[PDB]
Amino acid sequence: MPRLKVKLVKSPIGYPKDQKAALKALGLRRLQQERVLEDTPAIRGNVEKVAHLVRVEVV
RNA sequence: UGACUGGGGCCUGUAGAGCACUGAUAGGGCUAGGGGGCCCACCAGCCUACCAAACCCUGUCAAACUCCGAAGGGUCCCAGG
Repeated sequence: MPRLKVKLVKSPIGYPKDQKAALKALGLRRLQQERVLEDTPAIRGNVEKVAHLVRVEVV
């Protein structure tokens, strides 16, 4: 799977519980933090959900 | 095993729409009664740009109407986590 690279770039302060929890699923705690993740449809499913807080690249 | 997410299988009567049921409805057709002119009381008879059921056509309304009906949500299984 051509790996996904994600960066948290907006504060989740003010968004719903579940959205903050998807970030948690991903392992994104801090702002500007980047994580490299395999491209399974469950990984994608969550990143879909927090699309508006994250920029996404391919590796 | 968690929150959250992917793939499946059930359950549901809202948004929206509709008039088959319950009721409401504007106009026209068709047509019981009743009013009233022609008229005879021996009771019949003909007409009326009157009020008007039931029924049909056109046009619509409804938390306590529904022939119909999403997005979603609920739950169970397999996974990621």
